Amino acid sequence: MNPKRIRALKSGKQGDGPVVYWMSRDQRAEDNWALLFSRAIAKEANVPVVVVFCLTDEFLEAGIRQYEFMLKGLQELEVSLSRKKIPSFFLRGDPGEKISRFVKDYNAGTLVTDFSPLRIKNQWIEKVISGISIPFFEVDAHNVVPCWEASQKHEYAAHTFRPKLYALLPEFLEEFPELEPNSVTTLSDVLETGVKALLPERALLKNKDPLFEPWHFEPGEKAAKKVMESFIADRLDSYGALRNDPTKNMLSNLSPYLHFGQISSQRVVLEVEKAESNPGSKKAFLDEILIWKEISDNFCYYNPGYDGFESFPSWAKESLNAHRNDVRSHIYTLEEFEAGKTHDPLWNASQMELLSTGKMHGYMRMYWAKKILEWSESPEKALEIAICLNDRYELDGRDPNGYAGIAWSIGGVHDRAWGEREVTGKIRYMSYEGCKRKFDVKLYIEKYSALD
DNA sequence: ATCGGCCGCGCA
DNA sequence: TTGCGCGAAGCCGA
Ligand SMILES: Cc1cc2c(cc1C)N(C[C@H](O)[C@H](O)[C@H](O)COP(=O)(O)OP(=O)(O)OC[C@H]1O[C@@H](n3cnc4c(N)ncnc43)[C@H](O)[C@@H]1O)c1[nH]c(=O)[nH]c(=O)c1N2
Repeated sequence: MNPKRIRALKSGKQGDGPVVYWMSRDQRAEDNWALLFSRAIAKEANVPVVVVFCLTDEFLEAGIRQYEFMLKGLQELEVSLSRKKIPSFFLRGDPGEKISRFVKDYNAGTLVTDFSPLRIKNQWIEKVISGISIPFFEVDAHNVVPCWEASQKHEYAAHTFRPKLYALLPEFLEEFPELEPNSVTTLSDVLETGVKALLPERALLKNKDPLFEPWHFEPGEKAAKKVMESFIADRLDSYGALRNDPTKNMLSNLSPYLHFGQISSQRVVLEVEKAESNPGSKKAFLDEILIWKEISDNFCYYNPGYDGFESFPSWAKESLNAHRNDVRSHIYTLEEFEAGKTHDPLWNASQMELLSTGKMHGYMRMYWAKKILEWSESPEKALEIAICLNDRYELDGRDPNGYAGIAWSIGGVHDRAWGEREVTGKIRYMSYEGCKRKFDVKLYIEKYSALD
């Protein structure tokens, strides 16, 4: 392995027990530097390796959609892990408390976890550390270049980062060694329970039939690769030319998978790098899964207040501040955005996409978020509403990409200043009639007339 | 260090 | 739609 992928959280004396992978971000058996390094740590100690996963009360914040998607992936995983002689454990409760006392009851010798920049994982690590005595290691198994090596600071923009990332690629774009099995050694309750809790929340139509359409993305690792293979076969060729067209389905659709870690962007890059297509579409594509995915981890990592206004740049703040007192053309409540009840049938279209399919088109996520700012009573409330709805309804929600992209949208983060307007100040602008020139908006709107 | 280099709209 | 030069605007980094 490349040792720069490991960062020791806590130094201690190794016990003669198992090596415990605390799986959290990367829910896949294959192409997992964290599970691979736990195996290795467990090989040269003549100890087994085990995976432990903590199911927290964070599901009641979102929807059945994300909760099945994650719990069906887990159920596949369990078989995969088990076929490698790796037992996998499922703790119901609070990582800080639960993993600690688990490390206790099993006499773990070493503790490993994947990397994730979201505030709450630092809280749980920091509590975990304060209650164990064995080494605690962290591995970046989500980014091609570990987040702390691509950049030490907050990168102001894509092209300040892009050079630093691309110097390090020859060294970190490597092949994955295969998970060598162990030599020595209840999820269906958890599903049916958690579903009965979420059920009063489900998004129904005027009739009981649920809004959510689950047949657009199957969960799991096996699914995730048939999406990557199909992309490379079918859509990668035209990606750079038709990605901004919400009517052609040319996106890679891999983002529900990556969020849950059911597939490795490192594998995707390896596979794309070796595919033969339009160079500009590889170039377009690598830049999203390479520069924009990982600058998003950098954003949350180096700015703990990423889900708030303060993390904007001083020009964006100063600008939005001066237009706090402007007269909003319209003002809608959260409930009114949430139900696609604005004057903008194109905007209600996109929210209709988000509502029923669980994934809004990459281009329309920009428009949808800017109009939220334009038609709310304050930037803070606009952030508050874009965050809530992105996370409540998007299958890829609750993700660094999420905050890094609402922050681009509402706040200039990783962007520049444009001509000054009412309400929006100097934040980039998007218009109905700018979409008219780029794609058949009449056709998007027709797709989604599920407003009942 | 000094300066290039990151949507909307007219027009053909 | 389909591409281009132009516009408004701030700041990094070489
Ligand atoms: C308002 C708003 C809200 C969100 C987001 C953007 C905006 C403007 N994003 C980011 C982006 O819009 C999203 O990754 C794509 O819609 C994912 O669809 P595909 O995987 O099909 O992208 P596509 O195949 O075109 O891109 C490939 C990959 O590049 C990365 N990427 C693309 N666009 C990016 C962006 N703008 N920022 C960061 N990484 C990017 C992702 O890893 C994506 O899987 C996001 N993404 C996400 O997964 N979860 C979320 O909750 C949000 N939230």
